[PDB]
Amino acid sequence: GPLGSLCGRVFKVGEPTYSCRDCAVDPTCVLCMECFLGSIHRDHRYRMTTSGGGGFCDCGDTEAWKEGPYCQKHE
Ligand SMILES: [Zn+2]
Ligand SMILES: [Zn+2]
Ligand SMILES: [Zn+2]
Repeated sequence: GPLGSLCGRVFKVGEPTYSCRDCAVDPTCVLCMECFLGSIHRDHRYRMTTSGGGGFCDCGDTEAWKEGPYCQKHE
């Protein structure tokens, strides 16, 4: 997987991405669905944006999230 990423996911065409409006630096900070659903951000105000192809999951990037950087799979 991409060097420097804990999750490793690169988004498929049509695959949902999740940015937490309450915690993300900006809308480019995203989680894949499995990371999002196992994260504290599932209860926050969020944005589901479908990837057009490409981009990558930011799970475990402690600079991307004001709180809750690791989902349960990546704890
Ligand atoms: Zn992920
Ligand atoms: Zn994760
Ligand atoms: Zn959040």
